[PDB]
Amino acid sequence: SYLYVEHAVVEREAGGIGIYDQEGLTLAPVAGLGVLFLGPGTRITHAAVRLLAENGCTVAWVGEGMARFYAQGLGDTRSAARFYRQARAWADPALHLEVVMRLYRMRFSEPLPEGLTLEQVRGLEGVRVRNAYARWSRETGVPWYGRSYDRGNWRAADPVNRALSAGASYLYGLAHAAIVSLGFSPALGFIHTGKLLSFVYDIADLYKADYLVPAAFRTVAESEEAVERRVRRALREAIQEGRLLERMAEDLLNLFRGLGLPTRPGGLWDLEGEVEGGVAYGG
Amino acid sequence: LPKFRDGLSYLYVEHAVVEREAGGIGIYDQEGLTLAPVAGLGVLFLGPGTRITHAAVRLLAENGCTVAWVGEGMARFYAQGLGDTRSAARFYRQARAWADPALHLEVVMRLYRMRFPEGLTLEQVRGLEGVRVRNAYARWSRETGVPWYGRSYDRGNWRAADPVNRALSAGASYLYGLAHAAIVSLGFSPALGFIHTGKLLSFVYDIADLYKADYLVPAAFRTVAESEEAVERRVRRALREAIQEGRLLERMAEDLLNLFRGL
DNA sequence: ATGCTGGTTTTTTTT
DNA sequence: TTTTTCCAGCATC
Repeated sequence: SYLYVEHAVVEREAGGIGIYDQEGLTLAPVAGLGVLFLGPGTRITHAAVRLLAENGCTVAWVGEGMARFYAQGLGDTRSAARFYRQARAWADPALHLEVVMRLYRMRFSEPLPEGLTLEQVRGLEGVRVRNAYARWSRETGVPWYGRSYDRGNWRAADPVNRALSAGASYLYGLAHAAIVSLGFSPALGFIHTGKLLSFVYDIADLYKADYLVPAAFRTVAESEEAVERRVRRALREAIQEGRLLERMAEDLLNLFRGLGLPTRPGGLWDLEGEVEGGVAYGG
Repeated sequence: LPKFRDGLSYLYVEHAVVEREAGGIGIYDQEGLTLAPVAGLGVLFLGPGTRITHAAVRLLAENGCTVAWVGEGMARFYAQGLGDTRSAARFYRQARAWADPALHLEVVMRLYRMRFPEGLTLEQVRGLEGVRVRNAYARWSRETGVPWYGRSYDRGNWRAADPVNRALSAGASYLYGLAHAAIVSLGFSPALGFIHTGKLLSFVYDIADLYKADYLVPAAFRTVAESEEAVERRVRRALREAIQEGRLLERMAEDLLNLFRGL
C-alpha cells in the first residue's frame, strides 16, 4: 500500500500528509502507507517526516539514477524483543548459519528436502535465478544477455536491466518498511554484511524472482520506452495482489523460530538474569 | 567552519529550506542563502521548520552523509535518513560485545566506571551507583535550597509529581533525545543496551546516565529554585544553554568511541 | 478566512 | 538573465 510522489511539495496538513502539486492539494491517510516514495523534484518538511516516522512509515528517496536513501523511524514495536532475537541469532555462528540456510531455502517455490548439503544450495539458487531470467526471456520475447553487473564489462544497461533496477529500488523500500516496522534492524545482515541496511537486501531477495522479474520482462516486452515508470505500476499491481507486505511481515516473524525466547517498566542487566529497573538500591 | 568531532563534521539547520546549490548544501532562511560544503559531512541535523529537497538528499546520499530529523536543540529524536554506503563496523562491534557475557560484563564495568576510582564487587556496584545518585541529589537539594530529591513520578499521570520531579523528567527526556541522536549518528544501536537491557532505547539511557548528574540534576534544581511555574520549559531552556556552553555532543561522541576501544 | 506562537503532551538507580 | 527567504496548529474574533 505504498505511495509514489514526484514533482510536489509534501507537508503535514491537518494532522495528516498533504501533497501540493499543480492539481491542488491531495490528502492521504497515513494509516496504511508503509513506504512513501519521493521521486525527483520533491521537497518534504520536517513535520511530514516526523509524522511518517512516528506512524512506523519509511520514506524512500528514489531517483533518476542515484543512490538509495531511506528515512528510518523508530518502529511500531514499543521495545522489540524481536531485535534481541535477531542479535542473538546473528552473533552465534551456528544460529547464524541456520538463518542463512533459512534465507536461501525460502527462495524456492517447490520446497526442498531436509538432506541438502550447505554451499550447494548457494549454488542451486544461482541456477534458479538464471533459469527464471531465461524462462521469462523466452516467454515475453525480450532477449536477456544477462544482468548489467559482471566483471570487465561496462555494457550499457538494456531496458530490461533498467526495469529490474527500478523495481529493485521499490522492493528494497518495502523490505526496509517491513523490517523496521516490525522492530528488526536492517544492519544485522545474514547473507549481506557490512552495511547498515544489509538485512533489507536479505529480505528482498526472497521476492525478487517472484515479483520483480515478471513485472520487468512484461513491461519491457510492450514498451522499451519509459520503463522506469511502467515497471513501478506493474510491480504495484503485483504487490497489492499477492499481499506482499503482509507476507513479508509473516516471514520476518517466523524466520527466527530456533533458539530460546506494560511498555514502560524498564530493566537492569545481571549475569544471565535481570534486576528490576528504576529503583534505588544502596544503604 | 562547521564543527567536527573526530573525523567528519556535522551541521544543525533549523528554520530553513535545504536545497542543493553548486555541488553543495544551500540553506535558504531569513538571513538569505548560506553555502555548506558537503565534502566529508557525517550528519546533517534538521530541526523543526526545515523542509528538504530530493536533490539535497540525492547529493547527501552520494556523499555518504546521514540526516537526523530532530527537535529544537536536538532535545528530541524523530528519524534517521541513511544511505547504502553507511558502514556498520561500529554497530557490529557493539553487538558482538553485547552478545558475549565476558565482553558484555567488561563494557558494563566500563560504563559504571565512567560515572565516578572504583571498587571490586558484583551486585553491590548497583547499590553504589544508587548511593551516588541519591547523595548527588542531596547535594543539589542543599545547594539549590529546595525540597528533597524524592523522585516520585507516575507514568500514567504527568502532573502527579513534584515540580522538581517534572523538571527532572523533562531534562531526562532532553538528555535521552541528545543521546539517541549522538548514538545513531556514530552508527551504533540504541537498543543494544548493556545496562537497562530490554528496552529498544536501553543504550540511550545507558549513555544519558553518564551525564545526568553533571547536567540534568543541577539544571532541574536551579530551575525549581527560580520558580515553580513552567518548570518543564525553563529546565529545558537552561539545559539547552548549558549543553551549547559545554559542547556535550562532542564529549558524548568521544566517550562512545572510547567505550568500545581495546575491548 | 487572519493573526499569533512554539517547536510536541516528556518520566527507566521511584514505590 | 537558470524558482527556494521556517512549518503547522493554536488562538481569536
